[PDB]
Amino acid sequence: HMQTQEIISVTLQVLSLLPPYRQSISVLAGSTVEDVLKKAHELGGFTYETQASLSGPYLTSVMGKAAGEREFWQLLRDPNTPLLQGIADYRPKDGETIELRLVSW
Repeated sequence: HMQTQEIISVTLQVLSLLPPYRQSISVLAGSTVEDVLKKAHELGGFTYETQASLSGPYLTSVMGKAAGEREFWQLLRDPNTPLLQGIADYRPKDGETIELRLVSW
């Protein structure tokens, strides 16, 4: 009995930093954003940190830049669409661009 999975490509981008980060990342369909970040780190040149919360992990640092007071790393889908899901819940689609943006409130 055969079994199959699709390999998709997700573009990960961070424009809140100089220099900006932008890379195409290959993962299996069904991977979460957190799986994309893990693969980006394995490829080299991407780092991040997460912390636990009652609703799952969330980003506290991206490419060495920690969110400060009244700031957080926001997850968006290109062009400018906030995703109201955590990194461990959102499952990107083939060809999607995922952006991490440091925002203050």
